[PDB]
Amino acid sequence: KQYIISEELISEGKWVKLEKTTYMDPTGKTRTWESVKRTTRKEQTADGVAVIPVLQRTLHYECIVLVKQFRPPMGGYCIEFPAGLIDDGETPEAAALRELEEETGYKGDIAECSPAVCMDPGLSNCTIHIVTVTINGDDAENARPKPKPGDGEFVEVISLPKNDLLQRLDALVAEEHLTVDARVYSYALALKHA
Amino acid sequence: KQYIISEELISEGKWVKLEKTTYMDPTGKTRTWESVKRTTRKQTADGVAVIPVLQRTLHYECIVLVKQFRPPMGGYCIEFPAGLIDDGETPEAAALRELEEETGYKGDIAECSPAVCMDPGLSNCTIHIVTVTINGDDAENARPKPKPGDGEFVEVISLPKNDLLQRLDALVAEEHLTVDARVYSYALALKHAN
Ligand SMILES: COC(=O)CNC(=O)c1cc(C)on1
Ligand SMILES: [Cl-]
Ligand SMILES: [Mg+2]
Ligand SMILES: [Mg+2]
Ligand SMILES: [Mg+2]
Ligand SMILES: [Mg+2]
Repeated sequence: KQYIISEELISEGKWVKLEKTTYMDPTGKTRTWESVKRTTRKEQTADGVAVIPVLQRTLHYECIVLVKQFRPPMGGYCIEFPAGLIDDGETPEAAALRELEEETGYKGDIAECSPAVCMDPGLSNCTIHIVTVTINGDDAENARPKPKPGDGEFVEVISLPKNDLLQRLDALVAEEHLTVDARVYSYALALKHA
Repeated sequence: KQYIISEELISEGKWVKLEKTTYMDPTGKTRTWESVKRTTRKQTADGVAVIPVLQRTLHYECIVLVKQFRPPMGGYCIEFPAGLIDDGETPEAAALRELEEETGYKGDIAECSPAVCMDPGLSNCTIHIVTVTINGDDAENARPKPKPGDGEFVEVISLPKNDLLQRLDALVAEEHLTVDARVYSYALALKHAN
């Protein structure tokens, strides 16, 4: 039934743009929408990756590695899966492992890689692959792991037990002013619901 | 350490604006960020997303999802029922309202998240994730009556909670839909809890 008729640019920045989107609704009537898109997407299967990093060590409970950063759009600190945009020509797996190492210092091993999934499809066209990665915390490579943040990147690492993730998140939100990411919360919820 | 210095409007639509955010990086250097906000927020958050757990005796527990044409995505997406919280509406009540409009189901609140961010590197958009149980054996949920508001066109897809990630992958493989990130994160955690 439904499909895009036209996409009129409204305002283009260096990083983001706003479009008036015109589409066919499923009655046969023309309608419009305001859409956001990034300016950076090239041939990549998605804008970005987020990494679900399962830190595994012998005689430790598995931990989920998370990162805390200032997020200008939010006016505040956010707790999120390690994540970044996919470079031109880069595979999602490579981007995941690169971003993981840059933001946390850990070197991971790929476990699985999602199809491109939508970040906020009522608002934007942005997509990521969600890449599950196991981190062998017994390997010396991951012993005293040093984040190699990029220019103007400043990230703290927070590793939380998978078996208590949601309470550990609720506890952190109760103790400082910060926002947990919706994907992080959803994953912690399902850990509880299973 | 980091904080917002100022916000310059770049472009304001009916529904969404684009701002240039000037912020202080932790080294003492001033830096800029392109940020998207909705124009609709008062509110604890912009919206709600409902995790609807359909419980029928002698049946697998299902998670109820909606498929909708998403203009920014230029395609159909599979998502948790969701909408914006009406000014003067609680997140809980928004959840039940939305769940009923989108799916026809009448649920009960199990729990409700703090405001969580949707894509904090791009937008300030936030939601409450609201876990609802649906008594599928109740007479009110026998033939669930979905109420599409103006310009909403919503298919309901219920999937077994214990195979959710495999079932979502099937739909993407077979049907060229995009799965929402929050839905995929929850589906992953269901598999990862084992
Ligand atoms: C040299 O300038 C920068 O790298 C600042 N980055 C952004 O403004 C930005 C906005 C969005 C979306 O993603 N990155
Ligand atoms: Cl439940
Ligand atoms: Mg990042
Ligand atoms: Mg990075
Ligand atoms: Mg909706
Ligand atoms: Mg609705």
